[PDB]
Amino acid sequence: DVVDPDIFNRDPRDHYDLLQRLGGGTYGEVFKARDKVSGDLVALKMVDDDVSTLQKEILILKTCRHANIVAYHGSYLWLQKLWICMEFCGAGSLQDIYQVTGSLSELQISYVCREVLQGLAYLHSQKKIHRDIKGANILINDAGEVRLADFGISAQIGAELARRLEFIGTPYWMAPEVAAVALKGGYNELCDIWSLGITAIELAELQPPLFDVHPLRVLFLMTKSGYQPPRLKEKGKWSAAFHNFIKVTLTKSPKKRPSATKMLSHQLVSQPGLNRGLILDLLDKLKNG
Amino acid sequence: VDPDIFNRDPRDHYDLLQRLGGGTYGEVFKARDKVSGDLVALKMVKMEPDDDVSTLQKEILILKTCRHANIVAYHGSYLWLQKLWICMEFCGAGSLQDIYQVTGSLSELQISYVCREVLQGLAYLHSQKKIHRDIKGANILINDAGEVRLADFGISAQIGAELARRLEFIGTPYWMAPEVAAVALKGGYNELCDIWSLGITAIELAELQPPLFDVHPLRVLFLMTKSGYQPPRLKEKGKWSAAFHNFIKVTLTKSPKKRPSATKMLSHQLVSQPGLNRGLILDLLDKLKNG
Ligand SMILES: Nc1ncnc2c1ncn2[C@@H]1O[C@H](COP(=O)(O)OP(=O)(O)NP(=O)(O)O)[C@@H](O)[C@H]1O
Ligand SMILES: Nc1ncnc2c1ncn2[C@@H]1O[C@H](COP(=O)(O)OP(=O)(O)NP(=O)(O)O)[C@@H](O)[C@H]1O
Ligand SMILES: [Mg+2]
Ligand SMILES: [Mg+2]
Ligand SMILES: [Mg+2]
Repeated sequence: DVVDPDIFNRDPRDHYDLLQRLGGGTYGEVFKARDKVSGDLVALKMVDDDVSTLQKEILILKTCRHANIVAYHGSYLWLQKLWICMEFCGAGSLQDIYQVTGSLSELQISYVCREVLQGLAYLHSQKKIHRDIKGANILINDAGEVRLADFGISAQIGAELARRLEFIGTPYWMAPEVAAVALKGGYNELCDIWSLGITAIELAELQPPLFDVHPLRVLFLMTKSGYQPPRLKEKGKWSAAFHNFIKVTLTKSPKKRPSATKMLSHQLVSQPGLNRGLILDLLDKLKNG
Repeated sequence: VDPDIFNRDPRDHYDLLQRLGGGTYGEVFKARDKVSGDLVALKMVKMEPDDDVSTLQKEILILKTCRHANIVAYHGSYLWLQKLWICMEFCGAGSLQDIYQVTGSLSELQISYVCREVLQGLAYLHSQKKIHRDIKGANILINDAGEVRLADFGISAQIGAELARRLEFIGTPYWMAPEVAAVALKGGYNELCDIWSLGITAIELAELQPPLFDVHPLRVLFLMTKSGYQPPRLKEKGKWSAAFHNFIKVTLTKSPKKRPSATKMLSHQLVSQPGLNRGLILDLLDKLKNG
């Protein structure tokens, strides 16, 4: 693969002024930027590995045109950096937000869950897996819209699915669980359903479950026999519908965990009363009081 | 790779004799130590430039840090003209596959002794948090004394190198589904895959073929993944005791959740039998040189 034809071979700063760092992890920064001619605001993401495999994130975002997935504007290849130009979501991520406003209301969490689920149903119908669903990767814009973002790890999934079936060993002596991994990989899209369940707890309690425990310990625990799916800490603050939502999304067995589409029929996210005003309230609270 | 690898021609230390095998990516030679006269096996591996060396490091290192009788012994390594040479213990009878392709199917007692010795090797490995991942008759070597040695940690090395490499870049785990977490730590299975392969190997030793060997490989992969695939059984019910039938049944437990560990299997009736010794394989080797 060579760099996608639609990518711009120029310096993004020829088109945009950089105003502020919006964050980004250890390896790449996201900038609030402004179009030098239009005056329109965008977000520029500046994303060893491989150029042709790193750009998979661009392809994913570019081929997504759904109201619950962050909108793609364009991409640049300049010197030692790949840039993604996307819609600027003014309130940033849900994590950015709740770190200021505190825990979300149940109705607000319900609304986020519904919108994430719609994004996930879209993605999964295209045989895409997000693989990194969490507060920090769900963005809110000024119109109170909920947008999935950060398809870096998703790009690793998509890259494997475009390629043929390659093997390590011989099947006849393989254990059935070795066979499954070798064939289908160790997981599928239903892993996003679990992550959403954890995200809902995160929005409710400002931390994912077991956050204070060493990561490697958590990883070892999750792989033990008899791992207990997480629950909401305070049982009284939340409705039975919410407890049930958490319960089924956090179904241990991938074969019995409900799909995004099935989850969209769950009572918690089909509540009459779920509306964008819930998010506009959050944005007001973020703004002032 | 190894920090004690010899960057020199192995032929400075050994005279090469016969070819003993080799899949598609190299060869194995019987060799003689020019100083001591002792006989070894030299496994040669081709190092092509798009093959990241991390795999080959892992293999030697797995072999280097194993001290157990039922694991083929490691002596040293040579890097010469982009060829990796692994010097190891010479097992003059070759592999169980090499042997049964001449002698024919093994007796139940002979299979029991092999299983015990492998389970001793596997128990040790899993106590080193290592997985062979390639247990099969071609990878079980027999020396002239009738003793059993696990070998060929090539696949183990590959999977191992991949995992250590991916571990570094797997981020925070708190939002991961257990199945995602399982993949992160270890490719989505555990050491109990070795017990399954041994069970298959016992059937292979009994019938000269693994189950479904007449079925196309990709189809077998497919069929095994499908919910409702039923574990194999020995073809003939009457050639084998109930202890053997149960050994197969219990090692070939589909769920990696209820499949017995190595050490648990060592207490199984079939391998805890008195009368299990290298004499049983010496019998097989006798059969190999006459009738
Ligand atoms: N389009 C956007 N509009 C507004 N804020 C954004 C936008 N994209 C990202 N951000 C913010 O900047 C962060 C960038 O994270 P992300 O897009 O996941 O890139 P990343 O390199 O993968 N960082 P990481 O979270 O470590 O994976 C997000 O968590 C938000 O806080
Ligand atoms: N130490 C040894 N002593 C005697 N014969 C050996 C020894 N090591 C290997 N052999 C023989 O040579 C073969 C070498 O193959 P092996 O080392 O198992 O894997 P490989 O051929 O290098 N790759 P693969 O195709 O996956 O088996 C064995 O099956 C034996 O027949
Ligand atoms: Mg992120
Ligand atoms: Mg990311
Ligand atoms: Mg082999």
